Amino acid sequence: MAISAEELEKILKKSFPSSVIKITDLVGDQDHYALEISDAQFNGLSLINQHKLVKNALSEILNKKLHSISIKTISIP
Repeated sequence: MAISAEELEKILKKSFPSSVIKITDLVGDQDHYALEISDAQFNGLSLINQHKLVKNALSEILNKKLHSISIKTISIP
C-alpha cells in the first residue's frame, strides 16, 4: 500500500527481472506513476498484451495492490 516507486520494479522482476523498470512523474501531484519497461520479451506483442502482461505479472503473485497507472512499452534497448 503506497509502497515506494523504487519497489514497483521489484514486482515487475517476477516475470521480467532483466527488464529495465523506471518510474517518472508526469504531474507530480496525484498518484500518477509513469512505468517504463525495456527488454527483448515485449517484441511482437500488441499494446494490449504489453499493458496486460505487466498487470498479469502482479495479478498472479499479488505483490502490489491493484491500481491504475501509465505503462510505457520499450523494445530493443
